[PDB]
Amino acid sequence: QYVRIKNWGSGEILHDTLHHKATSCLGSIMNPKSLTRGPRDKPTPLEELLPHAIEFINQYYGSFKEAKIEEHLARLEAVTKEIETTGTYQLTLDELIFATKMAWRNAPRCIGRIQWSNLQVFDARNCSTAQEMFQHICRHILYATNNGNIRSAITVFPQRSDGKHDFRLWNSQLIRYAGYQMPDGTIRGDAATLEFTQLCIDLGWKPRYGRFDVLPLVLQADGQDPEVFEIPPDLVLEVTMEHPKYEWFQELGLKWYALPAVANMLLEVGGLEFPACPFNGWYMGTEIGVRDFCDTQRYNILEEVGRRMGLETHTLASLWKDRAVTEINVAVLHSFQKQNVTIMDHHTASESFMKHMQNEYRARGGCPADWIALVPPVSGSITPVFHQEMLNYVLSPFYYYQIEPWKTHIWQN
Amino acid sequence: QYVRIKNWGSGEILHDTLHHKATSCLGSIMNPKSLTRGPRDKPTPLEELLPHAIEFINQYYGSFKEAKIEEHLARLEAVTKEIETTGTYQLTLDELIFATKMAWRNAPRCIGRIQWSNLQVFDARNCSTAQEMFQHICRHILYATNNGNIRSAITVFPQRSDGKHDFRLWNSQLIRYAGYQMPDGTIRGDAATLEFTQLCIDLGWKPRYGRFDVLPLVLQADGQDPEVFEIPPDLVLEVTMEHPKYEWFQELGLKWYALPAVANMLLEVGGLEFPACPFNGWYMGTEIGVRDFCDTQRYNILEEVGRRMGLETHTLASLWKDRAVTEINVAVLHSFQKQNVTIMDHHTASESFMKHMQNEYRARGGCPADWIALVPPVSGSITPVFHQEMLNYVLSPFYYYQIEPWKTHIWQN
Ligand code: HEM
Ligand code: HEM
Ligand SMILES: CCCCCCCCO[C@@H]1O[C@H](CO)[C@@H](O)[C@H](O)[C@H]1O
Ligand SMILES: CCCCCCCCO[C@@H]1O[C@H](CO)[C@@H](O)[C@H](O)[C@H]1O
Ligand SMILES: C[C@H](O)[C@H](O)C1=Nc2c(nc(N)[nH]c2=O)NC1
Ligand SMILES: C[C@H](O)[C@H](O)C1=Nc2c(nc(N)[nH]c2=O)NC1
Repeated sequence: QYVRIKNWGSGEILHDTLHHKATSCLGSIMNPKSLTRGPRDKPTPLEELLPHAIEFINQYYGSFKEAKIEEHLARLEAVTKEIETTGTYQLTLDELIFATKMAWRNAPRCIGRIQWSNLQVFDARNCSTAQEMFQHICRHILYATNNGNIRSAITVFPQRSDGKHDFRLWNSQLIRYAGYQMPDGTIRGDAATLEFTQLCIDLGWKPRYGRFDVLPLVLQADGQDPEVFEIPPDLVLEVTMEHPKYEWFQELGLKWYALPAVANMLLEVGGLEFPACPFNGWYMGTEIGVRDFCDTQRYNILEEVGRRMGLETHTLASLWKDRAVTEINVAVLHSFQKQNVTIMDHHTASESFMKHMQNEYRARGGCPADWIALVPPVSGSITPVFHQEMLNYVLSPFYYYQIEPWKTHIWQN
Repeated sequence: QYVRIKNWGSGEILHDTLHHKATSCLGSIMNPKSLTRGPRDKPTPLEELLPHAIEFINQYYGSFKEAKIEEHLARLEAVTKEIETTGTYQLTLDELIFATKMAWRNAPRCIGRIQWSNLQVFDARNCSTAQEMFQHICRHILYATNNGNIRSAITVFPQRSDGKHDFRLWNSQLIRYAGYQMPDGTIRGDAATLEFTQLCIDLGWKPRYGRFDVLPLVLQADGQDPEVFEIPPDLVLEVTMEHPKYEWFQELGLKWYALPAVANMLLEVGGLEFPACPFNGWYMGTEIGVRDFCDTQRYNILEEVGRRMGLETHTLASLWKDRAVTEINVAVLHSFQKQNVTIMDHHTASESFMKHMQNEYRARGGCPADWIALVPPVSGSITPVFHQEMLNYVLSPFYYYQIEPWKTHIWQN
């Protein structure tokens, strides 16, 4: 019945039974179709909706310490009637709160899941215009940032009705820097955002040609054309990069935003789909220090830092790259701490996740996990997660990927 | 038809068609059953054998630049007759050589595959006793070691007949250190070899209770009980660990063997199975520096080195572990070079593999690859392999895992 997984570090064994509740190896693929919930042009067929809704209501009430069968039966009936008379249904605030946390709890690629129960939920299901979306997002950014003392939060916009009136954030993240192709051929800023930066420009946004220009929110409300909105600067908290030992580090003129917020995912719960539900947590050092600053396709500062440290940047076997990326990682952590901005190093995060995984098997017999995503981009086997065998599966509620909005959108004018 | 994979580093796209020729996500599991070819007590059914044999003969002749249809048809006929009259068949030396290289070429977890064509093949298919196995292995170790100038080689023992007369090396590797549970409760040597060390002791071997005691070869010939054989010390080349800057590093008294040799895998080719075919290449630095020296379940020297460097070994966020493992990696590389022993750092190995993958798609439309196994244990995203999307599939010829011999063996006395 159960699948056994071994922790080669501690030798411990765990029994997975949770995978039964799930829905060439292509595990290396970035955004596979199996994890992508696309568009629709017709309401969810009732045959599919009702069963999923019942399943979720049962899950909701089954999660209480003190069972409430009286209210449980009443809810099952009311949901049925609502679907019967309207073709869909509305979740209660508590059900939604429950759904967002469980969906987080069910995110296989998330290493910060020990925090699953601490989540502020902003109910924006009554939203209707792009301007209103913008206001909600600003309130979210402000709450979440909290002047460095980062707080996890999520904002839930209206659920998909027929698929023709979807609320969508065209941005990948709430805060992200622009990338510009310069006249001299060089790339300025975030090379990974070239295409999207151009889109913002095509829509009206004015390019400032800097290394760290915060991109605007491209908001789609009620299925209509996306509108551009500059994020008010006071809301964007940044951290200037300094090294605790190398004074020349600040001469690099690097910085990064403090708020990590996924803006384009879809929340599936009880047959319902929320195409717009931006959420955030706090940063894990290696995200900035390794991916943002060291990927060749991003800011690519590795060679510059190595040369500044006076390393043999011309001989790979010298391991100058290993020495460089570490000082950069140290810079990021040191900077976020000096400026009182929440952040967690990868070692502490890894240990934190192991503890979580342990709690999850103890509590529900499993923990969906994506090894490829969970193992940090540096010092892999130095972290306990590397030696932990994992099972990857899709539960419900769940946070799905969506097809790029500009690829399936039908323009008004 | 084809599957597309993206290299997020260079942006390059590749089309995989090779996967068509192959035979919850459990990709994180160490040794899955899908990659394990177990024991048998009866010959391979002819229905299965002939087709696999024909397929391989076609592959063999189809690999020549100058087609030789005259000899090809003759071989197809002869193999058929041999299976018809004997129940199995013998590969020609050239076919075996071809099979060992292709099987290597088909190893998804191997990062040194650009070297696939440089492989010495020792034909020991006429072997019959444990003593003879021992002699072949010694010759292999000696050839492969070549006083530091490591050469890749493989020794092919007799193929499985009915499964009752299998040739098997009970060892995981040809050269490996013993692990001892000491009287005071502490573990000496390689903690990962405790059980196997005890087995050698039970079979007659004398424990020397040192930190680096080379284990004996436990050889099983013609299906009979395994016999113990001490590896002649002159044949075991070792490297004393020194750091280019820290004089105190040699005070750690560390060392490692120079020869990485997998001893327990099974070679499948054209329906045939060779349960004993030890092979070797040369070491990749991180194997010793990171796994051997830094895994908690192995030599676990990380904290000692950190404290010697005067680091904040009591504060994870200081990233002392990242600084320590790097100096150890540097020590290993520096030591192997100073003592003129072949070795490759992980960065160079990664670039080497990317070039290989490129050559493989260009040549045959694919390259079976296991991301989890290919990405180095440190500085993951600093290497190009991390950003390469991969497809994992089983081709033929292939090197399979086998069930632990002590678990399925029937003792004589
Ligand atoms: C409290 C702090 C948190 C930390 C430190 C954390 C950290 C991370 C990291 C490092 C990743 C991988 C990012 C990447 O490389 O793509 C990730 C992914 C993810 N996290 Fe968390 N997380 C936290 C909170 C949250 C919250 C509040 C939610 C949702 C309510 C969440 C949902 C997810 C999801 C769905 C992914 C996958 C995103 C994708 O595949 O692109 N996380 N998180
Ligand atoms: C020329 C130098 C070579 C290098 C540097 C190299 C390196 C490696 C490394 C680092 C691994 C992973 C080891 C582990 O962590 O378990 C590996 C695995 C493997 N290599 Fe290579 N290799 C080389 C030659 C060979 C040769 C000559 C063969 C076979 C003829 C081969 C067959 C394999 C196989 C089958 C595996 C998988 C073993 C397992 O899953 O336990 N390699 N190699
Ligand atoms: C048509 C669908 C019928 C579903 C039957 C649901 C019966 C109620 O289900 C009950 O809910 C309680 C929570 O209050 C749980 O504690 C109980 O374990 C569970 O059996
Ligand atoms: C019963 C199985 C019949 C198999 C038919 C094999 C026909 C020969 O096969 C030929 O072998 C040549 C190599 O010499 C290749 O170059 C040719 O492309 C290939 O068609
Ligand atoms: C190709 C491969 O899927 C890609 O490089 C991966 N990206 C990521 C990863 N892990 C995380 N956390 N985030 C990533 O973006 N692992 C590897
Ligand atoms: C649990 C997980 O499968 C295990 O930690 C893995 N071991 C290894 C690995 N990769 C290599 N090359 N060798 C290993 O032993 N990746 C991860």
